[PDB]
Amino acid sequence: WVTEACAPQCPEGFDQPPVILFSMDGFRAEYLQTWSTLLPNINKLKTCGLHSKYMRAVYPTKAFPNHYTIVTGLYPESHGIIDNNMYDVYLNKNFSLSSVEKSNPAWWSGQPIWLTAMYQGLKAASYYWPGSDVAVNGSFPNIYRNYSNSVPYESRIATLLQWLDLPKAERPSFYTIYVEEPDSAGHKSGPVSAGVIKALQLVDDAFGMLMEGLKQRNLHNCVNIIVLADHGMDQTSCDRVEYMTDYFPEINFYMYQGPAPRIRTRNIPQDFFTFNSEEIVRDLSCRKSDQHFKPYLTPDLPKRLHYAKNVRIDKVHLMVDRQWLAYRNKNCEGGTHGYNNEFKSMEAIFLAHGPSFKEKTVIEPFENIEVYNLLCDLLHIQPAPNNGSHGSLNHLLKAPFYQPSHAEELSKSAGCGFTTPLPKDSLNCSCLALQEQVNQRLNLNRGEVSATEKTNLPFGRPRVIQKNKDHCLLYHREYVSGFGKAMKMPMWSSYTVPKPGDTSSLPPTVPDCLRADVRVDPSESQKCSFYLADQNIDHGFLYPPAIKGNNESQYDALITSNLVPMYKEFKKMWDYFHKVLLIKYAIERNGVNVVSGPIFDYNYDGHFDAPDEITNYVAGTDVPVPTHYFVVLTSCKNKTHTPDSCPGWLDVLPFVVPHRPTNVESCPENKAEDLWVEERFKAHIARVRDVELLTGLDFYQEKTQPVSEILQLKTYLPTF
Ligand SMILES: Nc1ncnc2c1ncn2[C@@H]1O[C@H](COP(=O)(O)OP(=O)(O)OP(=O)(O)OP(=O)(O)OC[C@H]2O[C@@H](n3cnc4c(N)ncnc43)[C@H](O)[C@@H]2O)[C@@H](O)[C@H]1O
Ligand SMILES: *[C@@H]1O[C@H](CO)[C@@H](O[C@@H]2O[C@H](CO)[C@@H](O)[C@H](O)[C@H]2NC(C)=O)[C@H](O)[C@H]1NC(C)=O
Ligand SMILES: *[C@@H]1O[C@H](CO)[C@@H](O[C@@H]2O[C@H](CO)[C@@H](O)[C@H](O)[C@H]2NC(C)=O)[C@H](O)[C@H]1NC(C)=O
Ligand SMILES: *[C@@H]1O[C@H](CO)[C@@H](O[C@@H]2O[C@H](CO)[C@@H](O)[C@H](O)[C@H]2NC(C)=O)[C@H](O)[C@H]1NC(C)=O
Ligand SMILES: *[C@@H]1O[C@H](CO)[C@@H](O)[C@H](O)[C@H]1NC(C)=O
Ligand SMILES: *[C@@H]1O[C@H](CO)[C@@H](O)[C@H](O)[C@H]1NC(C)=O
Ligand SMILES: [Ca+2]
Ligand SMILES: [Zn+2]
Ligand SMILES: [Zn+2]
Repeated sequence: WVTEACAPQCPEGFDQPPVILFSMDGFRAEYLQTWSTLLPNINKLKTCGLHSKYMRAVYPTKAFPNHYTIVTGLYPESHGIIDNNMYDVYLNKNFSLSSVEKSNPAWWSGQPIWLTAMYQGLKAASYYWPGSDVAVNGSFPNIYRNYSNSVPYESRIATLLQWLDLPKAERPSFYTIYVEEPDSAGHKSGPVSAGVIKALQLVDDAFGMLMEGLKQRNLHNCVNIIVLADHGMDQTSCDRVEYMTDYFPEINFYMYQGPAPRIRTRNIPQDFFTFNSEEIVRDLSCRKSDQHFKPYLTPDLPKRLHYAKNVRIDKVHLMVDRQWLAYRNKNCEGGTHGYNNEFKSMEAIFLAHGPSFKEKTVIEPFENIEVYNLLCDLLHIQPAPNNGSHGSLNHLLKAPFYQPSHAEELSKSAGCGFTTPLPKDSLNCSCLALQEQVNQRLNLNRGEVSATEKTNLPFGRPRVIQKNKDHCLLYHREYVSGFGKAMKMPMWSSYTVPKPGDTSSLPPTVPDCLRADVRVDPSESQKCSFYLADQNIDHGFLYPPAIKGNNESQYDALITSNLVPMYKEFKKMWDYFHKVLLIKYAIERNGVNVVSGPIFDYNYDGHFDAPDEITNYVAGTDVPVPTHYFVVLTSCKNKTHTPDSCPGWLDVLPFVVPHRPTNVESCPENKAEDLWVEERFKAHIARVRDVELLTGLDFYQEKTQPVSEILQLKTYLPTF
């Protein structure tokens, strides 16, 4: 097989192609990029089959949360396996590999692919995989193996080939195989060592034995095989360890040490909830100038991680920097994983071979949450509810099983039509600069509406995937917004900033000028007096008035309908972004389409809040306070075209920045805004899908491109 050239070549009795999910623990993406030519079997798989540049793992980049994510399509917060070592307050039990609690089904939520196949007629076998030797939902796979780490790779392969030799009625359709290397070698001497080369060659021989075994049964061009990894590997040092003794006089708390630390009380279950979590994060925030960790309360963590909605996830969390560790007191010489999933070293491998997959294809990076839906498509079965966007992985398949469709709008735009240029209620807003006939600019004719629809909405208006959401669209010459009547603020604001000429002299925002929007009813509008009573929250502009047109154009944005509740400290970041950063991004991208708006996620479940879920409002008013603010930047991949006139692929840069009363996360004491604002926005980069879930809005529905291709853009995570 290894010396043979590149190839629906299924033998007698094989109607549907069998699926084999192969896991090579700790096989980082860099290992394939650098050492593929030293591994002849994996190199042939890389040459002949399909492979991604890398596969993104889930946070924390550990074995058990990641392996169970691959088979469920769920984030650790949903499937329950948040770590290998965890504690549940309600169960009052400790989960560990050395305990009998590993086999307890109470810890394992969701529906793994073996159960999904079993519940839909198909049979499933497993030769090691976390959860496979556990009775998840009261059921084990048809054939399984109780974990034993030292069983030779040849024996694991031989048993799998023996399972494929079984008669059609007994023979499983889905298979899982797991190997401990090159992870074990990665821990011992780091990712750049002779030990990892020996381990990479060992796993190549294992894969080679499987391919040669399949060739002997004439299944080498029949079986749909996926070769992947749970996470990557990075080098550690004992000179690169942060100690909690340097921040606390005495440690009275329990700490899950390493690259992804969690802090809780020692007195469990009695003090689990009463434990001052907010005190520990405050006691660790901005303590040292060159601090190699950042403390966080789980809802404050970047939204793209989706690591908060689970009782097993302790409120105190530490984000450790690259190649660093965080320990309780004074191993570390070698290598480890568990760090941020965006880190290059934490990136895993993904290779695919078989009749259903495209030949000699290099695909762009994707996330492990998407693998579950693909496994269902290969097995011709219906997936259980998961976090993967069904259809985003169709570009990997020759003939896609599932055809995705646009999300249907549950609420249509109504009202807010122009009637009279004079407002019925001033709403305690004042603009002494006027005299008021600038209100006629808001009265756009059919041609004027069509003109702003083409420029500011090139991919169409974001659809409202919310039932009974009373809203209206507001048209202006420089921007278009979707105003939410119940919350008295816009859900979204779309505008295409053209390529700027000179950075030297840019016009500022017109001060002390604010008026009522004549189109919006006073009862559904915000008042300027609402912000006088509140001392921590001030009014902010969603669309920046001075970004487009002249001084006359600014008046179209100096209205109550463009107002959003903002913390004085957050307003500093927001204003710096729209004044400096956004213009810089517009130069590089040859114009940029901006879609901004508020996010409400008080229960931190990653979904848009229901009115009853909002716990904070503007002092003595029903105007809700947003938890986060989204900024989705869309430009053309080909920089020769502007976002409003682009026929090809799009380039996206979404942000989900937390709306916090302090900027303690940035540690900005005596630091100018050019040193921390960009760093803070970049730290909160998310996918378009993340924004969609948090808002209940669906983007790019009017973009002339297949749904499967738009889903690739919606699941894309920009990396710098
Ligand atoms: N279904 C299943 N049921 C049960 N078990 C299953 C299983 N599937 C897989 N496993 C087991 O899972 C492991 C593979 O997972 P891993 O990829 O190693 O990661 P993990 O399980 O998420 O964390 P773990 O607790 O094991 O790592 P730790 O840092 O504490 O450290 C591990 C080792 O690395 C060393 N190490 C860690 N960090 C180091 C560093 N910075 N420098 C040097 N050595 C380091 C430690 O000394 C130690 O020897 C294997 O042990 C395997 O047998
Ligand atoms: C990830 O997918 C899961 C499953 O579809 C979502 O979790 C469900 O959420 C609903 C509503 O909150 C609950 O009633 C279910 O009990 C949850 N199921 C499980 C298995 O947890 C989850 O919200 C999705 N996450 C994101 C961020 O979209
Ligand atoms: C994995 O190990 C468990 C525990 O040793 C085995 O489960 C036992 O199986 C027998 C026969 O079905 C039952 O009578 C016992 O009650 C089970 N004990 C427990 C604690 O579950 C299981 O069969 C082993 N599986 C394999 C494939 O070896
Ligand atoms: C889970 O493991 C932790 C840590 O080993 C145990 O925590 C101890 O709990 C008692 C109170 O029950 C405290 O007085 C100790 O100080 C804790 N030890 C540490 C090291 O923090 C906990 O008891 C275990 N729970 C179960 C059910 O096994
Ligand atoms: C658990 O199994 C039952 C059938 O016994 C099924 O109805 C249910 O949907 C399963 N739940 C999960 C999460 O797999
Ligand atoms: C950009 O589009 C033009 C046609 O308008 C084409 O000639 C050019 O090759 C494209 N650039 C890239 C990088 O594909
Ligand atoms: Ca929510
Ligand atoms: Zn691992
Ligand atoms: Zn490991």
